[PDB]
Amino acid sequence: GAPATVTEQGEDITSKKDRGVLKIVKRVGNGEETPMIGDKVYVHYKGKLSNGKKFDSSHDRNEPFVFSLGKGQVIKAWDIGVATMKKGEICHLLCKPEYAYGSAGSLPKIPSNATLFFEIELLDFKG
Repeated sequence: GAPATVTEQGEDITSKKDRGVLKIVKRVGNGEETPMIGDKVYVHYKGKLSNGKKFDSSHDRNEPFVFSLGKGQVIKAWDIGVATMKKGEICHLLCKPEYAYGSAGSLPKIPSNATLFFEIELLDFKG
């Protein structure tokens, strides 16, 4: 499935090159610009545990997820991953626990030491 395909074929976009955040571009975005640190970014996402269990989607309530890029308002994997995206891009990200919810997890949805999969669409970004 999607998660396994990222495991086998995803690009390692961590600076440490520890396979903590693995990426596949699924739809190419617009031009060359990526968001700046501090930008307001608007995304749609579909989130699963690595075993395929859906835990959330912004589409269920048609409500884009909004955050300030690089501010730690989201899991490290999103600060890293979304910074690499162009407007209109869809990617798949696979996120080791060290770049997500670590040993604590986020119960009830996210167990301790969970690797998470996301399909993310970068809808827009603003200053």
